[PDB]
Amino acid sequence: MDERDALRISREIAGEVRKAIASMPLRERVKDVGMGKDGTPTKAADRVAEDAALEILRKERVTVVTEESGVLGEGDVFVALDPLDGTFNATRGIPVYSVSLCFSYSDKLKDAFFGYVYNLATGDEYYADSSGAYRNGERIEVSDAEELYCNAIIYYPDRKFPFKRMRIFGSAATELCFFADGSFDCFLDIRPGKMLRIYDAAAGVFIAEKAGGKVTELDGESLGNKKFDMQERLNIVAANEKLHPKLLELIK
Amino acid sequence: MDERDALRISREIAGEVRKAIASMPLRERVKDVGMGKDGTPTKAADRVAEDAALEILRKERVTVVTEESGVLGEGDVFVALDPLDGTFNATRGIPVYSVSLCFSYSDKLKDAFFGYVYNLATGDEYYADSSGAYRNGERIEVSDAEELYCNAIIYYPDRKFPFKRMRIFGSAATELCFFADGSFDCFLDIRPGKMLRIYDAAAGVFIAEKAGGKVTELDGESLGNKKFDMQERLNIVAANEKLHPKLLELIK
Ligand SMILES: N[C@@H](CCC(=O)O)C(=O)O
Ligand SMILES: N[C@@H](CCC(=O)O)C(=O)O
Ligand SMILES: N[C@@H](CCC(=O)O)C(=O)O
Ligand SMILES: N[C@@H](CCC(=O)O)C(=O)O
Ligand SMILES: N[C@@H](CCC(=O)O)C(=O)O
Ligand SMILES: N[C@@H](CCC(=O)O)C(=O)O
Ligand SMILES: N[C@@H](CCC(=O)O)C(=O)O
Ligand SMILES: N[C@@H](CCC(=O)O)C(=O)O
Ligand SMILES: [Mg+2]
Ligand SMILES: [Mg+2]
Ligand SMILES: [Mg+2]
Ligand SMILES: [Mg+2]
Repeated sequence: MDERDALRISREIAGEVRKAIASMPLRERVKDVGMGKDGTPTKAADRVAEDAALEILRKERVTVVTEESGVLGEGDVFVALDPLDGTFNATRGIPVYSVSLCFSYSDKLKDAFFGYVYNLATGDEYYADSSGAYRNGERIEVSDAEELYCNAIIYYPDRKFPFKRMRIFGSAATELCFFADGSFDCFLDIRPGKMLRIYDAAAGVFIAEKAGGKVTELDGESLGNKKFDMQERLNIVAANEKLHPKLLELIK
Repeated sequence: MDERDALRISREIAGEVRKAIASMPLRERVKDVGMGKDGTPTKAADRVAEDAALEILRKERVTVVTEESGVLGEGDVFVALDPLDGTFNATRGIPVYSVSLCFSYSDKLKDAFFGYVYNLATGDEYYADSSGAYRNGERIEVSDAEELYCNAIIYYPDRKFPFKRMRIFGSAATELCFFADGSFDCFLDIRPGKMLRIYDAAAGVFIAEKAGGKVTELDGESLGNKKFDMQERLNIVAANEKLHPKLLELIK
């Protein structure tokens, strides 16, 4: 499988997940239907999105790591799949939720070759491959803001901060793309518990890096050894290379 | 003018503003075109939204208080208008931005008779009149959550808080409606500077109250005497009756 295959597969998944979610009324979406392998409830919306995505991925030689059903398959290409990132928004009809896919040539983030995030409510498509990062077919890149007085997505502000704006939209995959395309100057997830899972973050991280972003753990450490399994957890500090070290200093 | 008139006028305005914004590419939207009477830049998106709204409002016997052009007209019905609440989102193609209208029989919030917030990106329509609060023609009411461990919209978290989720979408008018319909359990704007202006908040406040919400200033004081002018500023604490006093204690 190469990056062109992955783009084709991701688009087919986006089309099916979008159709499955769009037809589901909110009351239906909101219902709990089971306990996910991640340890949080699976909503009906999560289940139909995942079934639609897995029906396509099952035909490929992959090992899938996905929120509700866990680790499936034995293939050599690993796929971190979030079939519905921003479930809370989706169940409320708040239009910021996405299907997220990151393809890697091993079970580690450093071997990623493709990242894809599709906003299921707006139809915005973000992806990245060896040729760069894209939003709806157009090349994107992170902003060049150098000052802490900037536009930040941050989980969570717990002290007085110097940002021009702080936002929290409820969908890390999409928000990492908001950072990738320069809509926001940085993305931080500095929650002490380390809450992000590999499938929440992997595609956005890859897309943001291809867009020129520096993206690391809390202390500036590489994300390369983050594993595609259910146990993996991440904090994230993401910004252009000039702003990034100022952020690291700020959160100390 | 009564609440039936206000609904008709608001829908006509929503239709025109929506069409004006939808046809405007993001690069165009993001351009500064002037200094607003509120003291912040008017974006091209703000100007076309306002021109479209004012063209309809000029035919009514109203005094309009609006962000970009300030106080206009001499009519006895006061209208707090935000042509485009969530301009930052609109210029980035983030689908949470609205036109907001609150009609009052005096220049004070306590005399409001109609509130209307229309999401310009999704077409969601919220309004409230003497018959209650509505989302897309269906009656709504605030949630019944009693615990601080709840889903909160908050400007801004600056300390450790006990919430289940914290969100900040960048559109107070819309977010107050997210609270009105029970999507979130509370809405707080506790920024020390007191940043909200009357046209940002008035419609969402009115809609949230008609939906059963208790909505007050920072110390529990009534919002009834808030003025429809450019100088007015607001902090907001909004929740159902049971949760509201716990929030007041929490932020002390
Ligand atoms: N296949 C998806 C999206 C693909 C694309 O963004 O071109 C759809 O038709 O909804
Ligand atoms: N995304 C919202 C509606 C907004 C839209 O699709 O334009 C929903 O949950 O359906
Ligand atoms: N805007 C998407 C559809 C999104 C949805 O229906 O939820 C498209 O072009 O197909
Ligand atoms: N003109 C706006 C843009 C906001 C921004 O890009 O941070 C301002 O700077 O207030
Ligand atoms: N605001 C009206 C119609 C406006 C429009 O369709 O653009 C409504 O939602 O019923
Ligand atoms: N809000 C995005 C698109 C979202 C949607 O179409 O639902 C925009 O400004 O155009
Ligand atoms: N979907 C909305 C339009 C949203 C937009 O044009 O931004 C409607 O019913 O007209
Ligand atoms: N089952 C979800 C629902 C979200 C909510 O109501 O806060 C949870 O408790 O996490
Ligand atoms: Mg789950
Ligand atoms: Mg998910
Ligand atoms: Mg302005
Ligand atoms: Mg405005």
